Amino acid sequence: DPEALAAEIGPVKQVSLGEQIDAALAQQGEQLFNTYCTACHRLDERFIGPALRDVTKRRGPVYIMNVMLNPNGMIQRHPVMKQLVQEYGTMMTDMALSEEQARAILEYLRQVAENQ
Ligand code: HEC
Repeated sequence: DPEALAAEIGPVKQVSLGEQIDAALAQQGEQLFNTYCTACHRLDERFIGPALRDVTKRRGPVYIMNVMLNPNGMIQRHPVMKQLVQEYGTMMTDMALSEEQARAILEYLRQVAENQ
């Protein structure tokens, strides 16, 4: 169970989502994605790392939060991230992100999956 494994690696164990996307939180997330993530990721194609538009359809939220917050631990202990390092070659590394920043980015990722 890859989401169970992500929760065991940490740091995040659980997330709170409302019934709908919080649009202001998603906008904050967009800005933070530009700042932290666009250097290596696109929404609709591979780049330095994988395409992200549908990551919330493919992966659980605790996985996505812990890749952002603890990419080194995820690469060391989570089989999906380890396979992606074999595929992509370069590594995602610590960005000194806080949980609230990562939760905003996750909100943005939920939004772009809806935008299609
Ligand atoms: C280049 C230096 C990176 C930065 C900046 C960010 N990511 Fe990344 N990410 C990168 C690669 C090369 C990979 C594959 C694994 C590896 O380390 O080689 C990834 C992977 C992800 C994943 C997993 C995707 C999956 O299909 O499971 C996610 C969810 C992810 N990256 C998210 C993400 C976000 C939100 C970023 C900004 C906070 C971010 N990454 C930065 C390379 C790079």
